[PDB]
Amino acid sequence: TYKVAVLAGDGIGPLVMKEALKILTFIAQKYNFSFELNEAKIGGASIDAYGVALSDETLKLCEQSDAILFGSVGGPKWDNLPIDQRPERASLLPLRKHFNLFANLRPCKIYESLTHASPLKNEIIQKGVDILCVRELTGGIYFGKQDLGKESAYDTEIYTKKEIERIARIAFESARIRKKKVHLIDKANVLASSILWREVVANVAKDYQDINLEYMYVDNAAMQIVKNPSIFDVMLCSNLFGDILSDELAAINGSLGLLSSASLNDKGFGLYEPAGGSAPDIAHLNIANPIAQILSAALMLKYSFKEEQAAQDIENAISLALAQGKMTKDLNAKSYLNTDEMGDCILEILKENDN
Amino acid sequence: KTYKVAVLAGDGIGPLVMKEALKILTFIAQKYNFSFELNEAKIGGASIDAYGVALSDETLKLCEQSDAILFGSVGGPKWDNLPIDQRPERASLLPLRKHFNLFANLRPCKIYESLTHASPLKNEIIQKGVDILCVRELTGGIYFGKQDLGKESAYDTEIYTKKEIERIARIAFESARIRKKKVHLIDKANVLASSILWREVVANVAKDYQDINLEYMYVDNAAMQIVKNPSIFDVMLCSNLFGDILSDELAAINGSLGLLSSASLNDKGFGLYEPAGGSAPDIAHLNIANPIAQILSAALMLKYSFKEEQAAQDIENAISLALAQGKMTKDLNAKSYLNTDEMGDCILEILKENDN
Repeated sequence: TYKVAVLAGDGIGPLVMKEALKILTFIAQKYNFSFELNEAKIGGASIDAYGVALSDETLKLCEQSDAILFGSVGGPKWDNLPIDQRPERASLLPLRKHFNLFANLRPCKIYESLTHASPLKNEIIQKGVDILCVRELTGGIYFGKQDLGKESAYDTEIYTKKEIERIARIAFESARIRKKKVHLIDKANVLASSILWREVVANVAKDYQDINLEYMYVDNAAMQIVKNPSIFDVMLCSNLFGDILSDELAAINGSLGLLSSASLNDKGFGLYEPAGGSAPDIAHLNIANPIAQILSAALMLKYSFKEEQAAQDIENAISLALAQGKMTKDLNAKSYLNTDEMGDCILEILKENDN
Repeated sequence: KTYKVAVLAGDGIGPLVMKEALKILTFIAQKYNFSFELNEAKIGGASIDAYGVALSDETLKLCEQSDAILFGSVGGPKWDNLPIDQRPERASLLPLRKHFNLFANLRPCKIYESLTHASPLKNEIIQKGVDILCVRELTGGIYFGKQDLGKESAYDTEIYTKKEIERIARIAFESARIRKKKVHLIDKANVLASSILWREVVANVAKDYQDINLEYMYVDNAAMQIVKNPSIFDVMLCSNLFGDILSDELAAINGSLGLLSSASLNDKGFGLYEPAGGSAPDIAHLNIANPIAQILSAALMLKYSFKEEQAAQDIENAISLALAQGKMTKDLNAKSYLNTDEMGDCILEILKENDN
């Protein structure tokens, strides 16, 4: 059994989660493995029931699971609580800390059928953009010693070998099952901490002689994402640099509703969620794009459960659905499918290819 | 009125494109009834060959004795093998920037309507018109703070003073005043203490510039907006690190490297003005290099060191018009192009045609 804590949350979360569960249920059937999918409240849902955004019983469920499939949290009903009790701050941050989720993986794949929605000219991306941004979450400038004075202020970009090594291993493991290339993004021509990155990564790379390792400065990487992004496979970044480039990658993608995120530790545990936010203003309708949630469930199969073919099947189903013109309102305003119709479309493609 | 300019044309294409910038400036001086004293000196590889060093004491003294430096390009294969600190670029620009306290780098990103095809952004993204000025602080922050490389740990320090922030902010607002009256301060104030200080100091500088719209934007959002919606920007005021990243992103969206210029300024009107691109050694013997970046550096020098705003504008409009007429060098149109001297002459002829 693969034990999944399903925390769908608020607003569109339960509605899009229903579609991901539909797809995973089929996948477990096809591959003859079992899911235990324990749904539990998180966020606003949990504040209503239990008075807090993350209950002890829900935390313990997560500890007993192999991964967390997370929806979205937050909405107007709870916007008036004390800041520290509000759904998002009180759910995701403590989970990341509890489970030492030090690595964020955000794919940037541009689907041939949605090339028009990228802000980049079609000729720039025509070879195919398929990138994975791997960002360290625990180290560097966001956590180093800092001081605000009246006349002077500083912050400290500090990293350890332990921090670099564990994120580097995540990146190479990804590259192994993608296109076998890692670009280490740094500023080694001036930063001592970037020099340490290169030393540690080059040493980790000895275990991964099948992977092509390249180094690129963060300023050149900001250029290349605009000028020639098809070269990238895995992009390994520090916390600060990843925070910047992951947004740039989102921007070149063009289809925000398809973007997913995995926050992983070093033991195969992850929290998998759509990149986008709540969408309270469409929560009562049946139009939200479920593809990001479904793609989060694929990432969970690939990275927490090592069910690579199952993941691939889901991804190929989405590619084919989009290639057939089957899309939600955010992707095609003139001709679209409702959330449940989109889920069913994907399911049917999975069944059509199950021979 | 005599404006004294140290002309340091350098290596490769530098001397060839400089000729065209001097041609345009000579006409501008005639039209506006002022004079230039142009003193040419060696820099970079040329200077290493003649004097053993990339910047000679007499060339340094000449600069001190001038009102601005109009710089070409330095570097080439011949000197690529020297120690890193002695190579033409490092050994010319860095000492000059230090000597003259050139703490502000100004890089315009203007996409010409006739060259929209050359931007990697879809035409629809940029169609409203992209005209941005990146203002990057050069003396502070993480590149100069305390750092240490250990075996198990390493750090660098993003440190800024109020003095550093105030001087670059003033430069940005003064630019915004004569552009579109908008500054975006690019920071990470939700997490960096140094960014909080930026916002404090900049908001205080802003009191003197009540005609300018000041907005704040996080660096990560700025990296997105340059791709998704760049026409919103006028002046983009950045720290050293953030400017280093976003200036390159802006170059990327621009698409026409041969048109890009740079000014490095202090607080007293002195500046070093150069093309953003390199010395293009492999085409140096030919007559095809794009002189427009060099000419645009000359215009920036007029605008910012000599306060000859209209003369600068006249050069910029002459370029716009030449491009709009399809008159371009090989790098911009491979099928039908003008040689370097023809391009210069074309711009000159447009300047004369509009001199009524």
